[PDB]
Amino acid sequence: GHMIKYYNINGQQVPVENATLHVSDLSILRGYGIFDYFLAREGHPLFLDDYLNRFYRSAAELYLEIPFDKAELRRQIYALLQANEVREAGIRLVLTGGYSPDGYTPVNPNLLIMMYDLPASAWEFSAQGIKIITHPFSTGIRMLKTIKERGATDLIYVDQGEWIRESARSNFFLVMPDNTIVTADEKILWGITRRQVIDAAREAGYAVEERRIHITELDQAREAFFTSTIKGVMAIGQIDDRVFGDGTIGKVTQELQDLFVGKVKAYLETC
Amino acid sequence: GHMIKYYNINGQQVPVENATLHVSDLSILRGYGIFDYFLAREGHPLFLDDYLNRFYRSAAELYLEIPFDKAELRRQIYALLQANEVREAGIRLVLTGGYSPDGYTPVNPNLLIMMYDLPASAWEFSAQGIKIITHPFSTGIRMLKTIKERGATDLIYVDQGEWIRESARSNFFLVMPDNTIVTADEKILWGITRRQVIDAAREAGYAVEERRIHITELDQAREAFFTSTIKGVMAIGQIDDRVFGDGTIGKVTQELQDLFVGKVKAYLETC
Ligand SMILES: Cc1ncc(COP(=O)(O)O)c(/C=N/Nc2ccccc2)c1O
Ligand SMILES: Cc1ncc(COP(=O)(O)O)c(/C=N/Nc2ccccc2)c1O
Repeated sequence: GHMIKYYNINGQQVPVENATLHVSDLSILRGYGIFDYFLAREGHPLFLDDYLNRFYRSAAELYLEIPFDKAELRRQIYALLQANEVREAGIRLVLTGGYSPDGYTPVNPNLLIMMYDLPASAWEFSAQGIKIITHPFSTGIRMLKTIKERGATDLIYVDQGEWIRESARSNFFLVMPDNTIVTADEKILWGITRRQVIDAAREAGYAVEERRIHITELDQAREAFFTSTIKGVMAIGQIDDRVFGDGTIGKVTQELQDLFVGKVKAYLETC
Repeated sequence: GHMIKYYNINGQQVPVENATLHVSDLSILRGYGIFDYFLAREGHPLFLDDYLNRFYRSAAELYLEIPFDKAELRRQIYALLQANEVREAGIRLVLTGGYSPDGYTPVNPNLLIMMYDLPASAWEFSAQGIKIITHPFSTGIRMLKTIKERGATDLIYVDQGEWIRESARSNFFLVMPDNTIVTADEKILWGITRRQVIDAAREAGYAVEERRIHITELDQAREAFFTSTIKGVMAIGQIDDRVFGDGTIGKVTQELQDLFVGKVKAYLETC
């Protein structure tokens, strides 16, 4: 793996061993802050402008002012890849509520850029679908316990015992026997992987329905998968007691996995 | 005011100027953590055992292990009051998700004890009730904006357009014309001030109903008030367009304010 030498705090490259915040930061005291996370390959953060747009939208929703414009943040991110001498990386952006003279009032958010090594494994996909559970409904990390204990590696939620509700971590998709792709709607552009995969499905001539999913629809679907930054397209083989196909990646899920890699390749060709 | 010289990080008294966490702390990266906040007067944290019990319960709910038992944490808190040479103080306890070798897995929570000066003003109460709004339903600090903009200093929530829902920051009480005190129920002991004030009301021979409050009940109440650690008993003079009495503290709210001071005096007599 790779020694990461530097993070970035408020536009200054800081050796990892000195990368600290004073405990008056409102993320420490009150968990007030936003983040984004994205990959880089061949020295380029993937779909970067979409991630940065999401990051600036998240900040404005919390009334936190990012201390640099998008072009400047983009420069800092590329400057940090070059300083750490990595071509493949995970990049975390953090905007805290910042240092507050009174432990409550945001007065100046703190901006962190952190960097991680990816194993070659990060870019590979399993033919074996994962096993998840449904669950009525901090919440997300708390839930790791219940999850591992039940022999699942993730979950989706049911609402009023009726409606599938996505976790924070992933977008959830069904493929119906007629090859209709079904996924929850969005008010504004949140899922970056979700967007590239819906685009790839429609370009391939698949029907994509963006709508509420009823619990009964898990029993009608041929395939189930997640999208996320880290997973890309990840096949779900089992939901509670429901096996999808033989538990291995479905036909459309496999096609969308390959088309997503195509979207990442096409993105990198424009860099 | 008072120079605070020291905080406590993981059982070590640290000069405030050196009190920092490495950015791998999961409170910085993911807002994963708990806290408690309480006052001290005459060199004693108020109702300390109830606050510590709440703190240990909050931690166990997030599967975070506090590195010291209750007696040891209590010692650290008194040792910090003595090191800062303060008799009147605000004390914040923070337990973060801690430093994680992979930015996701809690591996060792970090414990912070921070200390603040109280103005003599912190112990005084206003005869003038505050002005709040109702509102359908991070959320809490985000809401300061809407609040100040509407000429309110706080809010309570309405659920399904039907039921009063308390904010995180305060417990909400009505006093009906027959002097029935009404407040939302609790599953386990959360509000410390709430508990002392309900105890004081019942000892005085008032009826206290712990139950769901319907929106229509704001129109039937003679008085409205908040309890919290910082506010003690705080009169609410106006909710949206509803003035309570002439906007000044009601009879029962004033009696409960005096009885709460009595509970604090009695507590300090046992120290
Ligand atoms: C540009 C690019 N080129 C090839 C592969 C596959 O190399 P091969 O076809 O020889 O195995 C990937 C995989 N991404 N996988 C991925 C991307 C984002 C998130 C998760 C997985 C890629 O991103
Ligand atoms: C022990 C004790 N003794 C007196 C006063 C009042 O002094 P006087 O009656 O002469 O004005 C207070 C006020 N607490 N107020 C308070 C306590 C907790 C939270 C908020 C307010 C007190 O806590």
